[PDB]
Amino acid sequence: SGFRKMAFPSGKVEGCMVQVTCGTTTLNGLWLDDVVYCPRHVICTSEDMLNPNYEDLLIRKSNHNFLVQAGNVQLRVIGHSMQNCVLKLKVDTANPKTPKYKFVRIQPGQTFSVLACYNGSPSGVYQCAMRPNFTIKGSFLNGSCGSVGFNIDYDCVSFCYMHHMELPTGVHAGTDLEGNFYGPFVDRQTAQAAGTDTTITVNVLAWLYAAVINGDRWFLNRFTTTLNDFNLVAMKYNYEPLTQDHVDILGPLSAQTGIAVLDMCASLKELLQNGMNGRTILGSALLEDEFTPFDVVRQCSGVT
Amino acid sequence: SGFRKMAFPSGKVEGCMVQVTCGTTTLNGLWLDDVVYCPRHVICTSEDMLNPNYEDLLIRKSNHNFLVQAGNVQLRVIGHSMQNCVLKLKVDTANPKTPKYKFVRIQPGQTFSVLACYNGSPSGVYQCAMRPNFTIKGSFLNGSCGSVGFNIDYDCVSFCYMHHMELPTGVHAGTDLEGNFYGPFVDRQTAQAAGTDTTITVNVLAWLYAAVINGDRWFLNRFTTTLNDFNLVAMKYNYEPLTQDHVDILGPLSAQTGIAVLDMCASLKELLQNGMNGRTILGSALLEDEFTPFDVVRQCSGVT
Ligand SMILES: O=C(c1cncc2ccccc12)N1CCN(c2cccc(Cl)c2)C(=O)C1
Ligand SMILES: O=C(c1cncc2ccccc12)N1CCN(c2cccc(Cl)c2)C(=O)C1
Repeated sequence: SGFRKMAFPSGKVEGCMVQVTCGTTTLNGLWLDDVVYCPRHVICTSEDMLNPNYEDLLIRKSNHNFLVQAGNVQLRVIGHSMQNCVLKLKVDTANPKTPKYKFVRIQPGQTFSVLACYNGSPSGVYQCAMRPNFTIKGSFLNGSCGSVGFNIDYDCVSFCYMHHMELPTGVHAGTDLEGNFYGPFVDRQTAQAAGTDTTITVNVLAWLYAAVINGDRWFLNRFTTTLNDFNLVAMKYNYEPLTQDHVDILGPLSAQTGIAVLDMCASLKELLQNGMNGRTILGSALLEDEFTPFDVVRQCSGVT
Repeated sequence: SGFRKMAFPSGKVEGCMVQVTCGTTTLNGLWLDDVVYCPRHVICTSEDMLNPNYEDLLIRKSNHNFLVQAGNVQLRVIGHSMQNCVLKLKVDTANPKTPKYKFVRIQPGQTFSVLACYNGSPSGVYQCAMRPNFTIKGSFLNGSCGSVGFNIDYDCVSFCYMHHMELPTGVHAGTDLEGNFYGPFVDRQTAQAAGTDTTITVNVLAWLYAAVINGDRWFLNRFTTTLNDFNLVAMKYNYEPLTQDHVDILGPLSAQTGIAVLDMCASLKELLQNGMNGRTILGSALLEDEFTPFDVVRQCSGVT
């Protein structure tokens, strides 16, 4: 028992982190096979970041201007290209520590682990969700650009995020490993609207099921509701509308607890309408939405 | 910016996890150099765990009865001994992945990362604190015994905890790497009182400093307090008394924010007396106490 914001073990990703320097700028790169992936803004100077013409900026750069260092050893850059907002630096050596990997674009509401890195060296690992507004509420300081988000399926690492930017609001924006930004964000030092951030309803319900499995059952009531009645309540509280696909995904959790999804919805409705009254659920005084139904089942079944 | 419950990157520890089997019991072991460390209750059967005589039980066991597997390969056991509540199984092969390490007994209120493991395979990593009542609020299922807690200082791994037991209350108890239990717990399936769990005051203050650095400043007030006046309030709310050693440790955080420790104490006093009023601090609706002053400075400075 117990419920914690658990991240995947980070070893397979630590062995991929390198430091990339271009001109005066240093950030992190991801070395997989003979390619180092990094944010393209590594080629920018502070005077360029207001409105950079990356194509023109990249033209003034040659292979030898990209310094890639893996631990203490320098990697030889034999090719460079820009794919959307990432640079791909071809090196002459395949990373011997390259795990089995995939590049995936995650859906909003899905979770992933972030290995925060500085100067190509890992500093920490934490779990987070891609928000419905395509931002992440990470923990990143200067030099963390190029740090990646990932998921692990047994031996395969699915990389889903590369850190690029911190918005003036303190939230983070970045790309998938093909360089496509999640959300409407651009790699430009300009004011950018993140958008209204709603609560991931299917995840809150999964976490309520986790609470029931863990003995926290005070919030359970004698009521039920309908998908449409529940969604009227969810709209008022900026919660994502619950669909039958969401109810289907909560099936194993509903079966394990013997609590119908709509009965749990009625408990959530009452919690939204009445608050916690100073009580806690799984050590929290607010409704947690960064655990998917898969995460709850994983943490409650022990998949390694 | 951003503040997350960050764990150390787990790679150095993942390379140390092995599976230990004895009779019908399987749990995790920690392989460092030519020694595998594991909870001694691996030698027990379910009929023995009510009141086991470990010395008598261990007598019926020989080297060949301890099955140690590192990934897919079997390790040859050439020696076995009991040190307090851990067994040390000498194997004929030094772990080639042994990092620079130390065994340390942590103080209550200190934090550490846990690499939860099953069948010698890592499943997740999370950060936690040793509670003042010497329990940990972890996330562990059947088969997680032998999973370890650690800290990383650049390249050196300081192992501080080995998981042994889940109390009937859902909290966890275990030992340091010399087999000495944290707290009064015994490795016996008997009812054991955890004791009153107080709040780590120095950690809550560190987290309030983290909040101020991150822009969350609503809780700051026009008041100050004294150590004795504050401690009267801390006693009422089951908070650890704040000492001048604690004030000294908050020095760098006080200097970075320009907020005197006693002024932050007065903010904490008002938060204890008045509650949050439905507001949040660093995305939380309760006062967080599992971040030490060192953790706050580390997460706000980027030590790799
Ligand atoms: O290194 C960071 C950085 C990253 N993450 C969190 C931080 C918190 C405090 C200070 C700096 C950071 N930068 C530089 C690049 N940079 C940027 C600016 C404009 C566009 C692009 Cl693509 C990128 C940043 O936003 C900020
Ligand atoms: O494997 C676990 C275990 C571990 N952690 C969390 C769990 C959550 C659900 C079910 C089982 C566990 N056990 C077996 C040993 N065991 C024990 C019983 C008495 C004494 C000793 Cl030292 C140990 C346990 O407490 C429980």
